[PDB]
Parts: sequence; structure tokens; C-alpha cells
Amino acid sequence: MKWFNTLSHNRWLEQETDRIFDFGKNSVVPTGFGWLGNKGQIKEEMGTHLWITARMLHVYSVAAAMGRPGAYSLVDHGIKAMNGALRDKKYGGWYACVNDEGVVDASKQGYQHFFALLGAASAVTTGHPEARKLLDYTIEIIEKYFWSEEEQMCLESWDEAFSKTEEYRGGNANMHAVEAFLIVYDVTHDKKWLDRAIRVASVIIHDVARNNHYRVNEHFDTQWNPLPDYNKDNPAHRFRAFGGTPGHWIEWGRLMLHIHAALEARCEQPPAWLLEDAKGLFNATVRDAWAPDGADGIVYTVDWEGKPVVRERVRWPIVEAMGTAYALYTVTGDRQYETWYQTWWEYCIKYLMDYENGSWWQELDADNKVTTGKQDIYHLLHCLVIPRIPLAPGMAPAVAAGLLDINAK
Amino acid sequence: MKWFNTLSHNRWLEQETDRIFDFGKNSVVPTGFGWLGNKGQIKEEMGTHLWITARMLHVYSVAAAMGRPGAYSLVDHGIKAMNGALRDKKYGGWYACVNDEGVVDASKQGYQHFFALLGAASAVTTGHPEARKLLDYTIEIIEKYFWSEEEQMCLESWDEAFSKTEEYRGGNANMHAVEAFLIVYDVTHDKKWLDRAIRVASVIIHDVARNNHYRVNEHFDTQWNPLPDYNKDNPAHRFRAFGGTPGHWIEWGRLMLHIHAALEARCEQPPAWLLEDAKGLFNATVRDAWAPDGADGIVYTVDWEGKPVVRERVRWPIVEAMGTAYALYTVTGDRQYETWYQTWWEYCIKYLMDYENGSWWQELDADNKVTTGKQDIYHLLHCLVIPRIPLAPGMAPAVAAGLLDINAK
Amino acid sequence: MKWFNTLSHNRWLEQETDRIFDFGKNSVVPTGFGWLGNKGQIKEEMGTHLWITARMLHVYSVAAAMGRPGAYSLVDHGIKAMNGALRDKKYGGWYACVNDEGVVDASKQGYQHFFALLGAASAVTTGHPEARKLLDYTIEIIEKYFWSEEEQMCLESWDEAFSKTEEYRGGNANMHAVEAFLIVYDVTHDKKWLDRAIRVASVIIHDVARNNHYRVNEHFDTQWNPLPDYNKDNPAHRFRAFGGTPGHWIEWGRLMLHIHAALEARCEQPPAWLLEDAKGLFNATVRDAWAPDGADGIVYTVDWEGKPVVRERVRWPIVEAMGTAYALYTVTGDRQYETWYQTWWEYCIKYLMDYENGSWWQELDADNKVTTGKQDIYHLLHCLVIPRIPLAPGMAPAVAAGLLDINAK
Amino acid sequence: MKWFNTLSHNRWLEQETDRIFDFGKNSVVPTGFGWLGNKGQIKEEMGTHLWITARMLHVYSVAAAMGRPGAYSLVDHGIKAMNGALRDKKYGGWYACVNDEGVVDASKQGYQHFFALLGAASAVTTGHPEARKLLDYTIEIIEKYFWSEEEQMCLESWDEAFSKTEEYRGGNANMHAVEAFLIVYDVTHDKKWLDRAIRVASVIIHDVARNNHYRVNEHFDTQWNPLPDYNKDNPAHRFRAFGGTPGHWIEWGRLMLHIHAALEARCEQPPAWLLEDAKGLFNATVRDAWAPDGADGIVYTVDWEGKPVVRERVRWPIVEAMGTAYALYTVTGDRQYETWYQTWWEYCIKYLMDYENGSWWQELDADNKVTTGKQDIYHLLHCLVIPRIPLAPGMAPAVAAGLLDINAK
Amino acid sequence: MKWFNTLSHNRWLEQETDRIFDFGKNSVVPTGFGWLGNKGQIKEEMGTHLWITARMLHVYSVAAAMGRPGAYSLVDHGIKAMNGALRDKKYGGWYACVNDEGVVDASKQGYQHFFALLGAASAVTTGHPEARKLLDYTIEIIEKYFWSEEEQMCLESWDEAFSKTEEYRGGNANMHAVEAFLIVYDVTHDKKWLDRAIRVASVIIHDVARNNHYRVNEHFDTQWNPLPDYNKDNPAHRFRAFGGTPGHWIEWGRLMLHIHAALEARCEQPPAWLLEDAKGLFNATVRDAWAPDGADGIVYTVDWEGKPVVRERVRWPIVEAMGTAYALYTVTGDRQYETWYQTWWEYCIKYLMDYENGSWWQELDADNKVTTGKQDIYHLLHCLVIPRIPLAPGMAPAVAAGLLDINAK
Repeated sequence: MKWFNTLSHNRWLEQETDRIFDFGKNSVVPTGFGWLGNKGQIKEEMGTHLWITARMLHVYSVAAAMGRPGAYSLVDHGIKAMNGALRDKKYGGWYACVNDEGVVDASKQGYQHFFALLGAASAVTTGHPEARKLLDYTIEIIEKYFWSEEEQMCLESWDEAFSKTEEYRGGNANMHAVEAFLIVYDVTHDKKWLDRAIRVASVIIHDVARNNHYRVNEHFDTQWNPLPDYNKDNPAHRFRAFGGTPGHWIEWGRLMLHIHAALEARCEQPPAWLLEDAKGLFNATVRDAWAPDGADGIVYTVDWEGKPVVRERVRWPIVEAMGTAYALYTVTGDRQYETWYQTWWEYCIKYLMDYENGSWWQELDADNKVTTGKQDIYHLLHCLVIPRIPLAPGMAPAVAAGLLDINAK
Repeated sequence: MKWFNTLSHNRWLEQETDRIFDFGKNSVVPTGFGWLGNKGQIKEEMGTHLWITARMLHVYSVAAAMGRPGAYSLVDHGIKAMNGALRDKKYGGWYACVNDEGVVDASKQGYQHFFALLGAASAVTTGHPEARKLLDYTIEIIEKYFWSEEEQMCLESWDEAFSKTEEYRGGNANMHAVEAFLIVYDVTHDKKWLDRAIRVASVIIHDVARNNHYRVNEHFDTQWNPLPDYNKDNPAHRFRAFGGTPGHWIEWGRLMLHIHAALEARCEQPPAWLLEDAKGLFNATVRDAWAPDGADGIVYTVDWEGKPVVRERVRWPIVEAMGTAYALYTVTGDRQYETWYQTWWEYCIKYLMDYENGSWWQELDADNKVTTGKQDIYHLLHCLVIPRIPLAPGMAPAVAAGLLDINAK
Repeated sequence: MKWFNTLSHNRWLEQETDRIFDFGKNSVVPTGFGWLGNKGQIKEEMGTHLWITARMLHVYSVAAAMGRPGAYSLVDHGIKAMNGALRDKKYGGWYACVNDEGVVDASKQGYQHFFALLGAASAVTTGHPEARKLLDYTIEIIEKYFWSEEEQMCLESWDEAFSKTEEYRGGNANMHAVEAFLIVYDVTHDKKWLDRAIRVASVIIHDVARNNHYRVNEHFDTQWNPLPDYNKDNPAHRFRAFGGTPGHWIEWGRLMLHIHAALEARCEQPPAWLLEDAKGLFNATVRDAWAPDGADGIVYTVDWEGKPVVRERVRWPIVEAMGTAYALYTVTGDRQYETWYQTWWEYCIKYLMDYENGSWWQELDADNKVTTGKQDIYHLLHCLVIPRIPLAPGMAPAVAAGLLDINAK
Repeated sequence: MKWFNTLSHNRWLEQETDRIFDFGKNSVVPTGFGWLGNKGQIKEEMGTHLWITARMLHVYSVAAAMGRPGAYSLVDHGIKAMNGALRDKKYGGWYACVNDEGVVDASKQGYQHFFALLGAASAVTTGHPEARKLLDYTIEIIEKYFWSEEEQMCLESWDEAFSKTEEYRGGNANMHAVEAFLIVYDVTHDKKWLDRAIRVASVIIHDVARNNHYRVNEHFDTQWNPLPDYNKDNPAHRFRAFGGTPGHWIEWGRLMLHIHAALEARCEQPPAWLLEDAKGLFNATVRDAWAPDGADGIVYTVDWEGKPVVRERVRWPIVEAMGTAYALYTVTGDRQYETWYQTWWEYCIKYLMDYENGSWWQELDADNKVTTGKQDIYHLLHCLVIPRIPLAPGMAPAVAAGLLDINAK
Repeated sequence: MKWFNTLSHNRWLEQETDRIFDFGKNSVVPTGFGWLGNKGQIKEEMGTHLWITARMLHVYSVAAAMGRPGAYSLVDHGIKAMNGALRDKKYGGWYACVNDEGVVDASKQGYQHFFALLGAASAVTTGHPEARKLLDYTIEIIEKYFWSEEEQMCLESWDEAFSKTEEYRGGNANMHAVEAFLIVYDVTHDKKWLDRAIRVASVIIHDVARNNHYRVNEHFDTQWNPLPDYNKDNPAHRFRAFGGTPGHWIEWGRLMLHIHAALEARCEQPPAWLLEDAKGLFNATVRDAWAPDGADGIVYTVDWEGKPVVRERVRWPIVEAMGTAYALYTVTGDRQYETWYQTWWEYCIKYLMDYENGSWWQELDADNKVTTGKQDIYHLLHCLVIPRIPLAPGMAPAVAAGLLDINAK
């Protein structure tokens, strides 16, 4: 079967993309974007998280570019939210969480700020009068507290008043910085942002993952020395879980291809290691996490031997795997990648998609049974929109440039 | 943010267009098309109006051209209805309104007869075997009692037996004559109809509106002298309301652009005043009618000072403003026209579109809150289909010639 | 074997079209366009014919629309000539022939005035600021001296002062009137021009030719009674040759299809006889004129039993046949017409095309051997340009409309 | 640098193709196609060769499908030639060579009969009424004398009377049989022709060449035992030269991909070795024959250690190399193949193309200097037309199915 | 009459482009590219100029991206030249002129070094392995001797040893710097190059020309004080001619739009003055230099009152006018820019194109008659290639990105 670049498949994707945009509409709250439950209803107690608000701003910037009435207004709501109670106008940056009664979590977290940077860069492709203003501010905050000058890497987090940064370095914060850097690069054509992106990846993927059977090490100390046994005493705990999470490996793979595509787009040969490492990460993910325990699906975490630790099938990992499959196919033409893409779509519609209550299920059993909400729709664009556009420039910029389906027939 | 000429946006417009065709299918009644309420149910006390019946015939001629099974049948039903109880087999033309018991209103109104002309001209593009026959007849009636020889303008109304014509001349009847003449021109290529169209436009818009800050004067006496104070002592009355109706100003602009496009299509440099006046009318509309009273939306009427009189936001004015925004953009390429188009679509999906009960709401108060049917869908094609085809030839002809999305990517 | 609607074949045609445009550029003389000899050199002795000048005006309006620089400058030269020496400043119309000295032939030829009409209408598609004026002026004298209001047919010729019209009616003058009318109709949309075309064809073809085995009777008396034995005394004499000339039969066919397309372009069902008779004329042409004397080629004239009279293979007859073959194919879809088109192209490049001295040969003996200049290129566009555009609107209008290769893949 | 699938490069190719089609038009003689010299003149002493006549039949079948007037005529001339003098009315098959005086060479050569098969199969795509007949007749002769049912391979040659077949087997005869089998299969869909191509390829390439460092072994004995030292005492002594000729290795590669594409075209996964070996043959060609003696170019002959024997640069070897580079690129997506294609195109216009005297030079010395006709143009289509069409169906079938430039933008 | 974005017109441009590419192929010499004469022969006495070699390297990078074999070989020759004789191995940079015996002119001219930067940057789009190397090296020399860090403008020239810069500042050097910066920026995305372009243009155009009736002031002293009376004593002297040079005015306009396009390509709204000033420079060009002395054409120099000084008609000024006309049309949509483009194309084919001896004439007298070689083809790509691609990225980059005819139908 041939799906990639076929107008028939892409139309199915767009139709699913609309069902997804619709689901996100209800997250709208005075202070930003709320946390949606299993039936698309707001879960008041969760409040307004910075990362969710940043992601929604990003998601609706893409919907606005696709010509959907109402999306721009959500982009506008997101920009107002990023200029409201979420912003710490005394110390700078944004609180991790707030609600209609005040600040819930005042910490300043890197990954959530890089998501703010992404939302800002994507919002800019809509042409919204305040977008460029939000991005400029975000860049200042990022270059002041999250992009280490001496380390040339991303910091993890700080206390509310930016008095002390956490003595830890993580891969997820750096990966999403890579992600946001790509779009910032697209809306400024200032190579500094792409340089940082490749720098971060060379350190975490090219120097460490590559020497670890492509199993990405997530935890590091202040000197950026790996801490492989981090949380080994409690491997089941999900926060900064022990070992590697295949979901991130495969994400890192697509992002490097985006970097790969950007260099070529400006007639600059990409270092061969971008594609080599993307291939290895995809391979590592399939090797250790795909249907390794007697059932299909991608497990959540694996140890340093490649053996599954957290066997739950969280939604985003397989969603990202499809995005990467598409990315590798686009670069290599190797049809094996499309086979995986399709194999995973089969899985997704059979166990994840929820037409009854809306959107997709968030987490499943090791037997793929729904487990005892659905606060994200951001990852879904990576398997719904990404396979419809080129790897360069980034998604929002690509859809805004009108590159949707340009390679399909 | 680009929407115009993008297949992604146009796919959205078509999906909305189908939801609209669906909504109107219930209007079907023995004698023609009924009056649909807020839930899409027929309000039988309203009976069968000539204007509504004529409009539906027009709408479904476009639906048939778009390849929707069933549309042709409604077209067939319309043609037969225009040949039945609605037609005055004794004096000629059509009764303004009828029902099962008989004639509800026997007056012969110009604007409604011109819609009859539009409906017939649009039916002709479906190829229906009785369409040409219906057009020829409508033309006889029009050239006999509604297009004045000595005036070279259109009459307003006559009593049932055509013994006495009303001693009044209105812009609305003449505006729809222009609208109708354009399509008649497209299906006969007899310049006479385009000559008449530009003629009434030079009189009502180029000569009077143009020197009245582009605020169109609607009421005139038998000598075509404007009656600016018509209904001044009752500014609120809807029928022949005092002052100007921005919704009509904006309509006249698009129609004049259709004329402009018609002249270019046949290698004839269009008189520059067509574009100039279209710009002025559009500008006058945003100037006085858009968000003038502390809230968004296009007010209904304004005085000769540009001050709002009737502040309710009726659905069709902003709908037409969008069609015109498309027309001006298409001719001038000025992106500002697109921004207005988007501003208005954002407003429409937020306060006008009714996904719950169907179609769009009909009227909102000055605060954009619904007030209390939905008897029309004809205006909606001007913001759903028009943005997908060139300005020449007319809508039905263009869709029938297969020009849908001809310029999109 | 497929050629029609194939980009590859069409590219070949365009490339040959350019070779043809080039050749004609050398005919430029102060008073208009000269008579090119067998090597593209001007034959001063021939002077400046009205028909040659008007044809070139038409030819370069097409080249101009094709984006070839210099073409518009020739169009300009043509409009100045039509306003200079060739134009009778005392009686109106144009002298049949002139030169740097004075008027060589002062008679007012009907067919040359219709070529004047065609030339002006084609010039109008270029947008030249003086073309619309020349057309308007040409229409006046045409409706004044060549389009008989009482006959509803075209006259043959007048003396210089327009005091006496010839007591003769010919098919050639009327056919070119139809050719010119189509285009005039395309740039004005005055129904009458098409009605007139329809009327002329219905008399000369549907009434006479049809009842004459589809062999067109060329000569008539003032009351349109056919003179079948006109010049029977000198069958060889070419000026108003005896019998019928297949070349004209096939042209008529294509012109009726252009009328056919015109009618459908405005959503009108064309009377059946147009296609019927087109097919009849094409069948007769191949039946009596193709390879009827031991060698390939289309003979010049035939007697009323279909037997060849003047056997020389002149250039324009087979050129036209190819054009009509395309027209019939476009309407019927019958692949046999394409086989003929291909059969005739092979004959042409083998016997008519002259890459050596330029352009195409003008005439060959019954053995297809060259004999004795090359004063025309107008006909060549009917096998070179026509096959790349739809039948409606006319050639010049259709190319200026951007329809070149619209149906080719 | 991107060339493949770009309309700009393909336009250059077509324009160069036409120059080649033109050069070959002069080879026409009463008995078929003659031998053209360094200036496109016929070298009558060479007579009418079977292989030359068949190739031209094949070539102009492609030109005819490309819409070039005159091509079909040559195709017709070719078919009549295959039914004329060249055909042995007594014993069947075709003489190796004839001229106006009689049979110059009455031997029945295999490779020449396979070119006959090819020429007929390509002719079939033009739809010439006599083409199918010639193909069936050619098939009978092939299955009766050249396709060994017991050997499941192709014979080399027979005496005029088909009494004794040469006790020798060669790679070239079998390669061209594979070439012709591809097209015969495309116009018959008789599975056996493709099964035979695969069979032949699996022996000569997968069984032999593969175990010989991918250097094709050309000479075999009656039982197919390789004769590596065949004519080793007669090195440069042309006609069955000693060692391997890279040009052929590279042709085998392309033909195997054609087989590969054919299998996929009917939803059948092709044997892995087809592609693997094609890559192997390409590698060996560049490894041994490309720029191996101090200058650029592909040497004609090499020994079993990869050392150049005959160092002259013949034209076709590098031309085929370009065709295979494209083939390998279309299948693998590896840009390295396009780079080679480009470096070879650079070599060609610099040393082989002869715009001065026409077409391309035939052979150059080891310093790339012209030596001393131009009897062929058939090979050229492999670097001029092949890069514009997919690998399946074959060339002629593909151009006739209208696939020219289908994958280019 | 429309030509812009029509495949037919663009095919005519490409075909003429090839004629120009061919003419320059003979300028090849050992040390680079030579001076071509009125017959395309090398004027060996002129030697090998840096600017010429730099331009050619740039021109063939474009031809190479267009799929023309041979082009890449010239790009390679160009790069080896920039690394050979022309390069001053002792002091760095490149001599203004050399020949096979040695250095003819050891001076280091600014505008020529900026052409070096251009050629190098365009060379990078081919992917030539040594192109990036050349660009980097060129950037070093530019940032060290020609881009004043202190002035934020470009220097004019230095002595062979880079020990003293000329106490003069000029517009031409800084303009070609802007031209080169656009492309360097396209193949690096180092914001500074576009910022420098903006900077340079804001000084020379927005501050000076804008306040000088949009007449560009060429000459400045060391502190950038305008020297409007420079060479006023000998107005006819060609070197640093007195007054303004319209040709340059119009080039500046186009370059500013390339900047406009770049800014938008990265979702950034460009300063309004870029387009405002482009319109201004274009208007002034037409106002003062087009047909101001009794004959059509663009004069070479004009004084501070707009009166013509040097009336000779040089080739490049009008060539750039056509290029800018296209640019303004692409951004404004104003059809009047297309009329000028067409008006200028008619002039060109009539008086400048030389089909007889090749390429175009270099200069004409005030009556448009040829005077007295043809050492350039670089300017011609601006009226032949530019109108076939968007304004961003630059020409070499855009063609290599495969955007040729992207907007044409």
C-alpha cells in the first residue's frame, strides 16, 4: 500500500485533524487553556498549565493557517494569555500553573518555557500584530535564564525569583528547545537558532545516545555527565523515569531530520550524522519498544539492556513514531518506513482513537486496554499534518507558506 | 495569514456549503419553497413566497453544478413551481405569495420578479429541458412591466392586473435586476443585459451614491429624484427603512466588479469608475457600519451623517461584505481585503453560525446576542462559493463551466 | 498514436509556429505588408494588398498574445496601415491594393474587407489603444456596404466610390465574413454577429451545399440563385474557378464548429445541423479531393461529379483540412479525425515544408513536385495554433485568454 | 545540483532529441536505413544492415509517439523494409545485410533478429496497421530459431538456410533479446517474455558476472561454459573482443531494473537480486572503466583484473552509463547516481557532441581526441528519453501511453 | 495583453536564455573568462578581468541549475580561476586584471570583489565541492577590506598591497554589495548579510536618493558627503560620469524588492519604504530617462534637473528596467508595470538583439543605431530569468530550488 503523498490518505488525515481541532476548542479558559478530560470537558482542579497553553497557541496557529474560522481567535486568546496572569511580570517568564484564583505553581520550568518559545514562533506565522512582540520577549527570557551561555545547552528549571537554577540537566527540556529553535529559525532566518539546535543534538544524541545503542540518556548532572541510574530505586515512577523512553528517541530523530532539511534548504550539505542518528534512533525504538512483551504497541520505558520497564502504551510515543517514519521515508525513500507508518496507523485506529467520546485515548494497558484525561492534541499534528508537508521549513511556517499537499497526487 | 485561493480553506467553505444545502432541503412544499424556522422546520403560516422560491431555484442550480445528487430534483421542483400556482396565468408574472388555499398576496413586485429572472438564468446552466423556456418567459414579463423603456431603469411594483405601477423607485429592486442581468448575460451573450446592468449602476451608484460619501440613497420619486428623508419620522421601521443600508452598499460593490470582470473577459477595458466605486462603497461600509457602537458587527442602517440608526446585526450584510472583500481582493490584490474577510469569518463562526439548530442565525441585537426564522441560504453562497471562483462569468455559470477552485492551490 | 492534446506534439507545433512568425516579419513595408517570395524576400511588384495586410495584423495579434516580442509592434504597424495609405479618405473602406506611389487597385473587395474586420477584431485582443477604434470604424463600413440588410448575406464588391455593387454573390466572401464575425462576436458579445454567422452558413451550407452532395456551390447571381456552370468554359481559370474547391468545404466545416462551441460556451444547445454538416463537408472533402488521381494530396477543384479539375496541390486546402480534423475530433472524439490529421501532417512535412528557403511551399503539381511565391502564413495558424486551444472562444481571444495548451497533458 | 525530473533539464533533452531525430532522417534508402557517416551522409558501401534498419524502426516509433511529423512515415518505411528485401522469402528470418544489387550478408544473426523483435514491438505502439502482423511473424522466427527451448537461453546465429547454428553463445545477443523481450511483453502481456528475460539475466548476470567481480563474461561455448580467454591472442582485434566491455555491464544493469519495475507494475515484489546486481554492475563499470588511464572517459575493453585493454572511448558505453545512472536513481533515490549522470553529461557535451557536423562522434582515442561514421542514434534515446519516463512500461510503450515528463516539475 | 506568468512567454525567454548561455561559452581562457567581441570572439588584448570572471561564474551557476550540460564545467573553471592567477597569493583578494603573462592591473576594486562574493555565493547553489570554500574565503576578504565596520557601508578600492583605501565612496560598489549580500544571505541565513543590505540601501536610497527626486547620487567623499558636482566639468566622461545613472536607479529598486521578499519569506513585515522607494526610483527612471530626446530608449546619464547628459543608449540600463518592472508587478499587481515591460521588450528586439552576430549589442547612439564589444551576459539574466521566478530567494538559489515557472500557467 502507498499512503504517503496520496491525496486520498491526506484527505483522511485532514478530516481527522479537524475532529482534533474541534476537541481542543473547549479548553478555552480566562487565563489560557484548560486541561480536558476523557469527554472533552474541562477539569477545573488541573488549572492553567503553561505547557498546555503554549501548546494550544501552537496548535491553533497551524489551524489558522489551514483556513479554519475561529482558529485565529484562539491564537489571539493564547497570545493574550501569554501576556496575562501566566506571565510573572515581576521576575519574568511564566508561572508553571495558575487558575482564576491565582498562581498554582510558581516555578519556572525550562521545557515549559521552550514550549512558550514554540507557541510564540508558530503564532508569528499567522501575522497576528502581537505575535512578533511575544516571540521577542520570549527570546529575551530564554537567552537570559534557559540557554546557558557557558554550557551552550539548556538549563532545567528555576525558583520563581530566578535565584537558583536546579542542579540537573534533562534531555526533554533540551529536545523541546531544539523543537522551538527550528521554528524560531524559520521566522527569523537567524542561523544562531539552528546552530544551537544542532549543538544540543550533537551533545545529547550524537555523543551519548549514539554510544548507547541509540538509547537516549535523559538524566545528567551539572557537568553534563550522564546519570544512568537516576531513579533506579523507583523505576516505576513516571516523573524523570528510570532509563530511556523510546518515545523521545524517535522524536529526537524527526527533529534532526528537520535540521537536516533546513541546511539543504539553504544549499548547505548537512553533516551525515543527522540522518545516521535519526536512522539509529528509529531502529533502537523498533528494536526495544515495539511489541516486545507479547502484544503490539510501543512501551513507555526500557532499561539499559533494552528490556521494558514501564509497559503501559502511552499515546504520544506511537504518534511521534509515525511522524518520524514519515520523516525518514521523505529523506530516504526507503519504503520500509511507510510500512511501519501504516502498521502503526492500524494500531492507532484499533486501540487509541476514540470516536465515541472524542479525540484519542491517553494511556493503555500492556494488553492495550484503556486504563482508569486527554489534555493534549499537540502531538497529533505530528502524525496528522507533518506527513502532508515538507521537512523544511517547520510545520506552522510550512502550512502558512501554503505547502500543504505540495508533494501529493 | 493566507486563506484565499488555498485548497485547505476552500475545502472548509465547501463543507460548510453542504451543511447549508442540507438545511434548505426542507423548504420544499407543493407550491414551491417554504419559509424555514430556527430549527429548519417549515413555518407554514408564512406560505410560499415568490422571492424565496426564486432564490432556492438559484441555490440548487449551483448545488447541481457541484455534483450533489438531489439538487437537480429541487431545481426541477423549482421550475415546475414557477410554472404552477405561483404564476398568474391571467395577467402574467408571479404572485408575491401563495399557499394551499390560494393566493396570499397578489401584488407584482419588481425585486421578486428579478429574483425570478436570476433563478431562471441559473436554472439554465443545469441544462434542465424547461429552464430556457422559463427564462424566455421571465424576460417577456420583465421587458414588459419591470424594465422601463423611457426610464431605462427598473420599476418597483404593480397591482395584480398590471393596471397601475407604484409611484416609487427603489435601489434594491434595481440592484437585483443588476444581479439577475449579469447571469442572463452569461447565458445569452447578448450585451443588452450587461448594458442595462452597468446603466442602472451608473445612475444609482456612479451618479448618486458616489457624491454622497458612497452612502447609497435607496428611495427615489418617479422622476428618479432622491428622497433622502423617506421614512425619516420612523427610522426604526424595517420596510423601506430611513437612511442607508451598508449591507446593500457592499452588495453593489461586488456586482459592479462582476460587470468589470465581464468587460475584461471579452477584451474590453472596463470603465475605471466600476472599481473606484466598488472601493468607495466597501470603504464607506467599514467606515460607518463596522463596530461603530462599542461592539463588533455590521449595523443595519445609518443616517446621512453615517450615524447608526438600526443597530441590530442582520446576518446577510456581513455575509455580503465577505463576498465583496473577496471580489476587491481578486481585482486589486490588496491583502487588506483578505484581512477584513478573515476578521469577518472570525466574527461569523463566533456569533452567527448555528451548528446546533442548523444553518446560521438571522439577526442579533447590538451586543451580538441572538434575538427571536432562517428562511434564506441564498446570501450564504456569496461568502461560501464566490470566493472559490473567478468574478466572470457569474456564479452558476462559473461553477457549471467547472471553474470551482480554478485559482486555488 | 496520440498527438492531440499532448504537450510533446504541441511543443513541436509552437516551435514551427515561431519559424512561421519569423518568416513573415520580413513583409513589413511602409504602407503595410508586402508579398513575400519563395525565399521570404519582398516582391515589390505585387505592392501592398489589403487582404495580405489585414491577415498579418491578425497573425501577429496571435503571436503577440503568445508573448513574442516584436509581434505587438507589427500589430501596431498593421493598425497604422489600416489608417494610412490603404484607407480611402474620400469614400471610406480600403483600396484593394496600393504602393509607395499610389492606388494600384481602387476597387472595394468584399472578402478583403472581412479580412479587415477579422484583423481589427484580433488586434483588439492585444489591447492596443487604437484597435477598438479601428474595429468600430470597420463595423460601420461593413454594415454600410458589405452586410446586406435586405439579403441577410454578404455582398461581393463595389467600385471605388461605392456607387455600384457587383451583380454577383460568392461563397468565399461570405465564409470569411463568418470567420470575422465569430471573433467580432467574441470581443463585443453583440448577439447579432453570431446570428449573422449562423444565417450565412445556413444558406450556403445547410441549404445549398447539403443538397449538393456537400460540395459547396461557390457562385451565385444577385438573387442567390446558384450558377453551377460559372466559368465552365475555362475550367482551368482559377479566379472564380469552375466547380467546387474542397479546401473551402473543409474550412466551412471548422467555422460551423466554432459557432457550435460559441453556443455551448453560453449554455445553449446548438442546432444539430452544425455538427451534421461539418461532418458532411469533411467526408465530401476526403471523398472527392484526397488522393483521387494516383498520388497523395488534396486537389484544388472538382466538378459536380466529384471528378478533379484543377489537380495542383495548393497549400492552404490541406492545412485547413488538418484544422477541421482537429475541430471534428474535439467535438466528436472520433479518433479517425486524428488519424487524418496525422495522415496530412506526414504529407506536409514531406512535400510542403521548406526548411531550406523558409516557410512552406505554396503549390505543387499533381505529382506533388514543387513549382512556381509564399505571400501567406495566416492559413498556417489553423493547423499550428488551433489544435492547442478549445473551439470557443475564437483563436486570438482564446490565446489572449491564456487557454494555450489548456487541454494538453 | 538537481536535474532529474526537472522540466528545465528535460526540455534540454527533448531539444537535443529532436536534433538527433533529424540527423537520422537522411539514412533512408529503398531497402531500409543506410549507414550514415561523420557528416550525416549515407556511406553506400556499407549497404543496408538488419540491425540498423530495425533500430531506426524502433527509434522513429518513439519520435512518432512524441508527435513529430515524418516519424510515422519512417516507421512505415521500416515495416515495409522488414517485409521486403531484408526478408528471406525462402528460409524465413532476415539477411544480415542487403543493398540494391542483392544479399550482401545472408547469415542469420541472433542479436540482429532480436533488434528486429524490438523494432517490431516498438512499431506496435504507433498503432501502424501492419505492425502487429510483423511482430507475430518475428515471434515465430524467434521461438523457432533463436530462443532455445532446451537451453532456455538465446542462440547466436545460423547459416542462411537455418541448417547449422553456430557452436558459440554470447552475452550481447542474449542481452538484446532481454531488451526486446521487455517491450514484446509490454504489448502482449504474455508473461513468458518477462520470464525469459529474467531467466537470461539470472544466468549471464546472477550466476556468472556476479561471481566474476560483476564483470560480465561475454563468450561461452555450446554448453554455456565461459570462455574467458576467447580471442586473448587477438586483444584489440575487434568483433568479439577479449575480456569484458563495461558498456555492456552497465546496459545489463538498466535492463534488469526495467524487469524490476515491470514486476512492481503488476503488484508483484521483485527478486532482491535484480537491484543488487544492477548496483554491482554499475560499481564495477566506474571502478574499472571510468577515468582509469590518466584521462576521463569509459574505456571500451578491460581484462579480468579490471585493467584496461582497448582504451579508446566509444560513444555508446558512456551514453548507456547515463541511462543506467537514471535507472538506479529512480529506484534507489541515491543522489550519487545523479552526480554521475551529471559528470557524464559534462564529459559528453565536451568531447562527444558534434554540433558542427551533426549528432555525436562515434569513437575517441585514449586522449579523448576525435578519430575516424555515425551509423547509430538508437543508443542516444537511452540518455535523452529514458530519463523523462518511468521504468515501466518500456520506452516506446511509455511515450505512447503519454508518460513523458509525468514525474517532472 | 499579458505575458508575465504565461508559459508561452517564459518558453520564449528560456530559448533566448540558451542563446545567451551559448554566446558566453567562448569567453573561456586559461586564467578565467575573457572579453567577448561583437562576434563572440575573444578580444585577447582586454585580458582577463575579475568582474567578468566573477559574473560568468555566477551566470553558469544559474545555467547549471537549469540542467544545461557544460555549465557546471564552466562553474568549475570559474572557481579554479578564483583560486588561480586572479588571486593575489601575497596580499590576498583578487587583482582587477591579469593575462597569461602576469598581472595587468594589481589594484583591488570594491565592486569587483563584491561580484566575486556574488559569483562565489551563486556557485554554492550548484553544490560544487569547492564552492563553499571560495565563499568563506571571499567573506573574509570582504569583512576585512571592503565592508567598513566603522562606516557600516562599503569601501571603494585599495592599492595592490591593501595599505591605503581610496578617499572616495560610490553607489555602484555598495549596490553590487547589496546584490551579493542577498545571495550570500540565501545560502547561509546569517541575518547580518540582509541587515547590511538594508543598511546600505537606507543610506544611499532612503536618505539620499529619496530626498533628491529619487535620482541616485553616485559620488561621495570619505565621510559619505554627497559630491553632486563630481566630474561636472566633463559630464560626458564615462568613468564616474557626472549626474545620475537611471539604469542604476532602477536596479536599486529591484534589489530593494528582493529584500522585501526575503523579509516576507520569513514571516516578517518589511519596512514600508522598501516598496515606496522602489516605486519612486522606477517613476524617476521613466520620468527622466525614457524617450526624452526625440527617440525611444533609456539614456545613460541625466543631470540634477532630470535633463539628459550622456544620451547614448547602453544595453544594461533598459535590461534592468524590464527586470524591475517585473519585480514591481509581482509585488504590486499593477498591470502598468507589465505594459512597460512589454514596451521595453519591443524596443530590445528591434534595436538591441543581434541574431546576426550573436547576443545583444552593447551600445547605440541617440538614434538607436549601433556604435563602437559584447563582454557581458550577466545583466541579461535579469530580464530573461528573473521574471520566471519569485523574488525570494535570490535567482541562483530560486532556480536551484526548482522554482522556475512556479507561478506560470
